[PDB]
Amino acid sequence: GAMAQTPIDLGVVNEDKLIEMLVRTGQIPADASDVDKRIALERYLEEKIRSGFKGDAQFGKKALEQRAKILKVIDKQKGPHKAR
Repeated sequence: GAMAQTPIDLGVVNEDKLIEMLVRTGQIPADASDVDKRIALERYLEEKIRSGFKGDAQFGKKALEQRAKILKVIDKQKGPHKAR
């Protein structure tokens, strides 16, 4: 009854299996050493507060750090309405 599951260790032990699961879920890039592991670990446990854990992290170095805004083409058109 355990084919393929998320590592449910619930604590410190989970850090081993997190080497796969974090990167797998897209939480942290494939280029992630134990230097980078902290970023995804702190984030992981804290975001789990929405499902039942706690926070106390409030840190996760900007991995994506991408742009987010659209302009110029923000406008409506005016085609037909009523001929006859």
